[PDB]
Amino acid sequence: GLVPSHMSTTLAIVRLDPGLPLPSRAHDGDAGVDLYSAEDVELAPGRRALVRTGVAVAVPFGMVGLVHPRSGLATRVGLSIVNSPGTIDAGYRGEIKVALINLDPAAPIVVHRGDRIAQLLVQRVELVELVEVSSFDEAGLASTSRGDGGAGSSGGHASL
Amino acid sequence: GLVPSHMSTTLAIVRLDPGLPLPSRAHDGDAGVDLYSAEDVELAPGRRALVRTGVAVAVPFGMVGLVHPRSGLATRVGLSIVNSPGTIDAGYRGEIKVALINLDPAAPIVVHRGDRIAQLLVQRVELVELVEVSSFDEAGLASTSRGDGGAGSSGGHASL
Amino acid sequence: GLVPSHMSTTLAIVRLDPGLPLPSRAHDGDAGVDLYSAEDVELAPGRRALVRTGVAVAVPFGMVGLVHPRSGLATRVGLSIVNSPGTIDAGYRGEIKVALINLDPAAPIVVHRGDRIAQLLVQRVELVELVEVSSFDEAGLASTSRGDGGAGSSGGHASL
Ligand SMILES: O=c1ccn([C@H]2C[C@H](O)[C@@H](COP(=O)(O)NP(=O)(O)OP(=O)(O)O)O2)c(=O)[nH]1
Ligand SMILES: O=c1ccn([C@H]2C[C@H](O)[C@@H](COP(=O)(O)NP(=O)(O)OP(=O)(O)O)O2)c(=O)[nH]1
Ligand SMILES: O=c1ccn([C@H]2C[C@H](O)[C@@H](COP(=O)(O)NP(=O)(O)OP(=O)(O)O)O2)c(=O)[nH]1
Ligand SMILES: [Mg+2]
Ligand SMILES: [Mg+2]
Ligand SMILES: [Mg+2]
Repeated sequence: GLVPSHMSTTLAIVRLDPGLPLPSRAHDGDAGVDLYSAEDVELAPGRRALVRTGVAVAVPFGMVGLVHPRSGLATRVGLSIVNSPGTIDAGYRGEIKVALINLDPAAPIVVHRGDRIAQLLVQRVELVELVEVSSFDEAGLASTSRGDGGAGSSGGHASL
Repeated sequence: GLVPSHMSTTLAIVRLDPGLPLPSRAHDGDAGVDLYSAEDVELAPGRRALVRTGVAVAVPFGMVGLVHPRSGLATRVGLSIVNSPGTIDAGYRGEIKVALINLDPAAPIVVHRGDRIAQLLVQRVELVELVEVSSFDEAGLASTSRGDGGAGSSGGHASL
Repeated sequence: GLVPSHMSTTLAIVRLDPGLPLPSRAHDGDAGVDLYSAEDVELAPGRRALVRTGVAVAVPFGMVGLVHPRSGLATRVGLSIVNSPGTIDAGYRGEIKVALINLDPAAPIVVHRGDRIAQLLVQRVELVELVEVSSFDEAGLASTSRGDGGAGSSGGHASL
């Protein structure tokens, strides 16, 4: 019960499905807590599903919850998340749902209730105030090394 | 006009396409502002497109802009973003472009100019200074619970 | 050698493959350092591979490493990362591996050893303490504008 971690943050969670464990970090230091599937789902190759996790959270104002795929499933069976990283807003009070998708070309993926199918990170976010300018120069911003370079401008692959 | 939010950050934006609304948060607290498509795009199943948003921003030095898919489109029509999360560097002064892709196997996705097709988050990032070491032990780092465990090492699915 | 950047963070790195350059930022201010492939890989359409980068890092406790696709490859050849954003935990001391996938329907992607195939960001993360509540109301949280709205509730596309 002693906070060693004084400024570590408290995430209210409702287990909409009390049958599932509370999400937890696999190892100390891990960035996310793993989310369970509340249901059994089979995804044929290329199919997607919106899977309930059985939890609702209250991400603090000034923060964001981020739903990330797990790496093992991604490589072993081609499981991904369509909208990755899923963006859980501070005001959301609904059930977190995971948009799983099977990116394997031939093997279906079976998800069982109680499987760990994603991980939830919480991070700060900047709640930005847009300042519309006619040009960056007019806003007095110094030019930058990057400039308008994008889309592979730095090279690093034959196709770029 | 009164800043209630004293340390909230200001994002210079140029509407390269003045016909589109400024990106905005759907709800108070939302992590991102939605980006519009400046153009009409149809994506057949499996096709991708680099779609202009009509905006350029100046992400502050020490921050990153992150282009995330919207969840509704992801589930309803299989819209995703190839390079999600798109990484907008602080020095970039070009147009934000969104690499949309249709991950549905059969139904095309029609995007109209003025549709909200992604969301932009701004977060701090650590501008890391690499310190090359011959080993972590030699750097005097304590071993960790995780160690070299990865790629599903904690289990949580039959395939792992 | 003078720190202009006083509070900028130090990332221990082991070049497991000393033949590859240390990851670097393409431009000042860039959010990530580019990761190299340590190996030659060809991905037929729809195939994925777990590619070694030749590096191990020690992400600081209270932080996360994030493996993001590069935008140029994503658009030019449909390269993506299955588990994007890859989540490198602070305790991980193994090799960073990148789950590349070819989302192009017809053209294979050839990766050569020494190509820059992803970028690594480091960010703070909140190591959340879950507080289970029976309801948010019972936790005394004010209702929110968003409520349980999700999954396209704000509209912005014909399909929503
Ligand atoms: O979704 C995105 C991602 C990047 N961008 C722009 C801004 C970013 O600063 C720039 C480079 O992004 P990446 O580093 O992710 N791509 P890549 O490494 O291919 O390009 P470069 O070689 O220019 O760094 O491309 C977009 O417009 N949309
Ligand atoms: O892109 C990635 C993602 C993860 N990793 C390594 C470092 C990370 O700490 C570790 C576990 O990542 P995930 O938690 O995302 N995967 P999973 O939950 O399957 O593995 P584990 O059960 O070990 O947590 O795998 C990579 O090398 N590359
Ligand atoms: O992976 C996700 C992403 C979002 N969500 C919920 C919480 C988030 O606050 C809400 C809206 O997320 P998006 O803004 O990414 N989606 P979209 O813009 O389609 O919905 P809305 O129009 O409600 O903002 O949907 C999930 O349950 N899982
Ligand atoms: Mg894990
Ligand atoms: Mg939204
Ligand atoms: Mg780059």
